[PDB]
Formats: sequence, structure tokens, C-alpha cells
Amino acid sequence: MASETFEFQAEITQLMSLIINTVYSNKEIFLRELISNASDALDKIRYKSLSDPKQLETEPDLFIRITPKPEQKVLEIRDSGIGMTKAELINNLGKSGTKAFMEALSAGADVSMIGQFGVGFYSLFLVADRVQVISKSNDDEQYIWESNAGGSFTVTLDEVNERIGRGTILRLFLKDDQLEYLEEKRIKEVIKRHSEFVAYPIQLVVTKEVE
Amino acid sequence: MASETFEFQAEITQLMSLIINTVYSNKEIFLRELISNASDALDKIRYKSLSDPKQLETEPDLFIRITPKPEQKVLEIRDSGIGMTKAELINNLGKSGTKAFMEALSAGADVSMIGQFGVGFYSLFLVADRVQVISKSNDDEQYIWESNAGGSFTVTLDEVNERIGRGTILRLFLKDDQLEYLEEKRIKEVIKRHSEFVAYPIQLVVTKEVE
Ligand SMILES: O=C1NCC/C=C/CCC[C@@H](C(=O)NCc2ccccc2)C(=O)Cc2c(Cl)c(O)cc(O)c21
Ligand SMILES: O=C1NCC/C=C/CCC[C@@H](C(=O)NCc2ccccc2)C(=O)Cc2c(Cl)c(O)cc(O)c21
Repeated sequence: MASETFEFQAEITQLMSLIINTVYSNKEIFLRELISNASDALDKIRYKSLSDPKQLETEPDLFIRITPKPEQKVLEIRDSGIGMTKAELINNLGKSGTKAFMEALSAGADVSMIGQFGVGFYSLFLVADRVQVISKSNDDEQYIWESNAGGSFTVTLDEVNERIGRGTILRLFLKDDQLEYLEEKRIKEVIKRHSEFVAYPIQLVVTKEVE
Repeated sequence: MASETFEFQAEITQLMSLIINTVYSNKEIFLRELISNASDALDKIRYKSLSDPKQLETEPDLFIRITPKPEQKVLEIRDSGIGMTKAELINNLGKSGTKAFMEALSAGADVSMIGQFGVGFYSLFLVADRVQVISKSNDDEQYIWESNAGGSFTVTLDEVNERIGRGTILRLFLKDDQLEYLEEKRIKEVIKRHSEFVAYPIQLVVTKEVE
């Protein structure tokens, strides 16, 4: 099952290198950005369902779900939002609040403004050196978008991951010095601090040994 | 991706109908049987690794993991044991401690003896009317074995489930009147009662809303 490869627009590669290498000390804000994007995608599928309730049937429950996978150094953020088709994955993450945000950064803006420029997605490279976006839109098959902060990304039909009824999984491959965010206490703390007003249940998946 | 279909040996179909329809009141013993089978598979991969440690590299951690999926009425029991190939799935579950166990039942034996006759796997039909066995052996690709208590089962190359490094997932589709076993308290209780001496960590995956 072959993967297709695509090149990032110049201003994206720049931003991503301008973030994976940063020594900025408030790295935890990535989670607010991802939760926000999730909330948005949920809003869209819900708004859409107003004039077509059948859209919900692929996944009746509207939720945000966070799943640490410590043994893999992975953190997953899932939502049952509207999702993205193959074309949307290729196009959407391929533009500029970018150049303008980079300019604000140069002038001393705090990285946390990133979401204001509509490019908060890339805040994930604060804690991760690699990401897979797994997405299922009602209008397409499930696909995997993958990037390692480099200049190119891949898109591949998904034949290896669990079936999403509908929506998106952000699978973050955390940096060796950020395993921090695999911990339940740490995670809940970050959520309480920046995501107080979310209209959708935020679920935490925790694995505990029975003793 | 086509599924292959196979017919059960006569004495298996019988046993399975002789269990899905039973009014036996101590249904919880299914979990002990499945945990035991898991422990066995872990023993085997560990014993095997004695003369070939590389066998462990597909999944270094040896564990039993229980994951309720309430919204799907599903309970999953996973282990990182030795797993089963396509041929093993077709053959292994296709024989008789069977006929002998059925005879013991007719005479008044308790269903809990089932494991003594080497057919404890089928105790799952006490709480489930459908099961998928998802398995990954180091020697084959990942496959799905599926049965609905009928006379035939299917085997299909797995292109829809999460990747198992190595081992087996029993995915139980619980009966409407047995959702019971999706609850953390209920589950831990059953484990403590019948699986005190398990050499491997038994993990429980619990999903909780952040509030
Ligand atoms: O699935 C998602 N969005 C719903 C469809 C609407 C998209 C509108 C524009 C925002 C969207 C986006 O930036 N997509 C481009 C993109 C494509 C591939 C990878 C990353 C980003 C977008 O936010 C994609 C997205 C992200 Cl980044 C997320 O963390 C969670 C999500 O549910 C989604
Ligand atoms: O993967 C498993 N076993 C390791 C390989 C050794 C098998 C030895 C014989 C027991 C085995 C078995 O009954 N297999 C036949 C079978 C084939 C297909 C579906 C169900 C059962 C067997 O117990 C398969 C098995 C079950 Cl049922 C389970 O609940 C958990 C498991 O890890 C395994």
C-alpha cells in the first residue's frame, strides 16, 4: 500500500523548523491549540448536522478523547468532528497567517498567540518531533497524513490503524525530554488551565494495573 | 478485501449453542478463562524467547490488558503472547475435550469446569453473542477470526484494526443484558476473585471525563 509524498509550501517548512528547535519554556500550550481545533471540527459536524442529521450516524457521540501511550512515547488527541478527506489533508496542511505570525515572533510576540494567526496546529512541534494525522470524513476513506518537521509530508490510505467512525486523531510522537505529557496528573492540569469552556466532553484514557 | 468462510466441527457448533442459550447464573467465569488463555500465550512466547530472545522485539512488554468500549457494547481482552497465524486460527478453533465436557454438563457438572476440558474459550458465549479474535503471530500477518455462535466462522486479513505488535485480542460483543462487564468496579472484582496468581500485569483501560 503505497504512500504519496508532497512538498510543503516554503513558509510552512520555515515555521516548523522555527518551532521544533525553539527553547521557549511554556511548551504546554500545544494542548490548548489541539483541543481548540478539535472543538472547531466538532462544531462544524454539529452545525452541518442541523440540515442533515444523518451525518451524525457514523459516530453519534461528540467527544474529545486524549490517550497517552507511554510505551510508545505517543500522545493521541481524538475527536469525532467532521474530519478531513484525502484532498483536504493534502491541501489544508500544505496559507499565511504563517508569515505574519513569524514576523510577530521576531518582534517578541509570545508563541501562545499562534492560534490567533490560525496556525496553532504547528504548536505540536513544541513537544513532538513527528506527527501523524489520522482522519475519517464521511465523504472519503480513512487516511494518514505524516510529517517529521522536514520539507515533505506523506498521505497514505489507512490500513493499519483502528477504524474511526468519523473524525480525526492527532498522534504525537513526543520528544525524549517531554514524556511529561504522558502523565494523567500533568494532562488534567493543562486542560483545567486553558480549556475551561469547551462545549464537548474531554475524556482521558488512563491505563492502570489491577492489584 | 475478501473474507474466507469455514465450517465448525459438529461438536463445536453444539457446544456453542449449548452455552449462548444457557440460563446458568454464574456467567462471570468467562473472564477467568480468557485471562488464563492469555497467561498461557504469554508463557509460550516467554518460554520460546529463552532460545531466541529476538522473538520479544515485536512487543517487548508482556501484559494482559482489558479495555471496555461501552458505546459499542464491547469488551476487549488483549495480551502480548505468542499469537496465532492464519493457519492456526483456522485449525485451532475449528478437538474433543468438547464431547466429554458436554457429557459432564449433562450429568450436572458446573460450567466452571470448562477450562479443565481445554475448551474454556467458548465460555465467552455466556456473556457475548459474537466474538472477533484478532491475532498477530511473529510468523504471519494480522488476521481476524469471527464467530456468531453459528455453524461457520470467517477469517480475514486485518486491514481495519489497530496494529498489534504481537499477540491476541479477544473482542467480545456483549449481550444487551450483560453490559455489566463494561464497568471498572465489576471487572476488578471478578479479577480479584479468580485471577489472584497471574505472573503478568493485568492492566485495566478506563476512560473518564475531565471535570
Ligand atoms: O479534522 C479537523 N478539522 C475539521 C475540518 C476543518 C478544517 C478546517 C481548517 C482547520 C484544519 C486544518 O488546519 N487542516 C489542514 C491540515 C491538514 C492536514 C494536517 C493538518 C492540518 C484542522 O484544524 C484539522 C484538524 C486538526 Cl489540526 C485537529 O487537531 C483536529 C481536527 O479535528 C482537525
Ligand atoms: O493466542 C492465543 N494462544 C496462543 C497460541 C497457543 C494456542 C494454543 C491452544 C489454545 C489457543 C486456542 O484454543 N486456539 C484455537 C483458536 C483459534 C481461533 C479462535 C479461537 C481459538 C488459544 O487459547 C488462543 C488464544 C485465546 Cl482463546 C485467547 O483468549 C488469548 C490468546 O492469546 C490466545
